[PDB]
Amino acid sequence: GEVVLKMKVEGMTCHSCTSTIEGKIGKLQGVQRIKVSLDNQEATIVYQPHLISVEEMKKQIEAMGFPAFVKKIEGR
Ligand SMILES: [Cu+]
Repeated sequence: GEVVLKMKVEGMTCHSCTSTIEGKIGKLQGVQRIKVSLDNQEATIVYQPHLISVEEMKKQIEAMGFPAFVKKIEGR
């Protein structure tokens, strides 16, 4: 099975930033599911620990401008 990463995000309080990241991340060869929230300012990224990595996720996310605190590995 895949692995869930939970990253707290700041500032992302609209559907645009979140959707944009959802698309961009969705594009990457190795992600399986993604759940970027805004309300509770937190981003779920669900990827396969082989194809892509935390750093790809964050580096690509942070690169947009949105700082993110990737620190939960609650896979199932
Ligand atoms: Cu936004």
